[PDB]
Amino acid sequence: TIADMMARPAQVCVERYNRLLESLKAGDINPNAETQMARPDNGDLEDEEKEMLAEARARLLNTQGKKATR
RNA sequence: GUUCGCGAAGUAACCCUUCGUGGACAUUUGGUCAAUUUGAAACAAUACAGAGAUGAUCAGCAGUUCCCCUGCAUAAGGAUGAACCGUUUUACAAAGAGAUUU
Ligand SMILES: [Mg+2]
Ligand SMILES: [Mg+2]
Repeated sequence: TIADMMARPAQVCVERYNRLLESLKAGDINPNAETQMARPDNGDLEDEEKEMLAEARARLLNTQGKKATR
């Protein structure tokens, strides 16, 4: 409700509230992973990520049906 | 062929026959169409695939069409019945700038 009143995402609101009132281990599941910052990648790529971008370009390419391709 | 006569001949006698002869009755069917190849139904078999919006598998309702089929149909089916998916240029003008000619 508060984040709706401020037109800001709620995770930003919670962390900034913690910063106002102030003045993770390994092997845990992070529930807040979608709201958190991304991880940039190692220089070459992983193999599964090469496969992912290949099939992603292949699925973003096609704009036809079965009848039209035939 | 029937019927009403009108004459001759046979027996006649008023009938019954052969024969000629005038009238009456009855009066135009059928084809749009000829009997095996050359004037027009079509499917089915061998071969290939194995159904639209899909990443995959499907329910469908429509629409437009000089395509229709099954159906008693103005119902409903036929893969949502199917074809639909391509090719794409001019009602062409205004202001400014740079070179050629007068
Ligand atoms: Mg249809
Ligand atoms: Mg139908």
